[PDB]
Amino acid sequence: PQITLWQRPLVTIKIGGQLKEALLDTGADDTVLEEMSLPGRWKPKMIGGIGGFIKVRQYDQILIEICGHKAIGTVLVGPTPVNVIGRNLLTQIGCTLNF
Amino acid sequence: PQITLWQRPLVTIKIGGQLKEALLDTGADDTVLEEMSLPGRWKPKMIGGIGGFIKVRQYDQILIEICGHKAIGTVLVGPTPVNVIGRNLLTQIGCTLNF
Ligand SMILES: NCCOC(=O)Cc1cccc2ccccc12
Ligand SMILES: NCCOC(=O)Cc1cccc2ccccc12
Ligand SMILES: NCCOC(=O)Cc1cccc2ccccc12
Ligand SMILES: NCCOC(=O)Cc1cccc2ccccc12
Repeated sequence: PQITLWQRPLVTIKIGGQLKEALLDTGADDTVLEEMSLPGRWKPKMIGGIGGFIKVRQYDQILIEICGHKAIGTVLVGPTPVNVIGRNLLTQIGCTLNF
Repeated sequence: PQITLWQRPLVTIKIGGQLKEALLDTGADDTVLEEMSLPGRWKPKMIGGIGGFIKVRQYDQILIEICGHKAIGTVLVGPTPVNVIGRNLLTQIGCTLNF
């Protein structure tokens, strides 16, 4: 797709057998989502840094589907106030900024 | 240009007769930059909301040049820890997300 930015670029994502909504956020390095169960061995990760950090669970090699494009990569899971698709998974689906 | 997202999409911007570096941040609604002098009548604006707010000066109809594309729009100026080009000015230069 080609997505304009008049409004927030919210998309529905397929992940862990469930549907969530997430923001395509080029300003985010990583992908962070609300609590859910995913497969694999996870380890804690401290994220943020500007004003403090929050702890999330890092799950690697997770499969996601965005707008019907599949990708594999790291998903951070925990109390995020905002579900974001970050650059790590944007690259995987071949998403670029164009003007 | 077409910008991939392996790395942070930092660009040099021309604004207020000066050069700054800013991040193209589709996750940001507004454009927020470090202290500088701009023309016009400004009014204070509280931004953020998640954990608190910071106060910035809102300058409207400011001219900016990004990667050699010019645009006019609102620039928020103040103590931001991160210079970001938000969706308000991304739309102006015709920037889209593509995959
Ligand atoms: N556009 C990059 C900034 O966008 C984010 O950083 C998303 C996000 C991810 C994890 C925690 C957060 C907490 C507060 C506010 C945004 C947060
Ligand atoms: N007064 C505490 C507010 O401080 C924070 O909220 C830090 C923080 C922690 C995790 C993720 C973030 C994302 C964006 C911006 C700040 C973030
Ligand atoms: N990707 C959207 C989240 O990106 C931002 O929100 C940029 C930004 C703008 C103003 C103040 C901030 C304070 C802390 C952390 C990021 C901030
Ligand atoms: N403990 C205070 C940390 O709380 C904040 O830092 C709130 C805040 C204010 C302005 C801009 C933001 C942008 C992203 C994330 C939080 C932001």
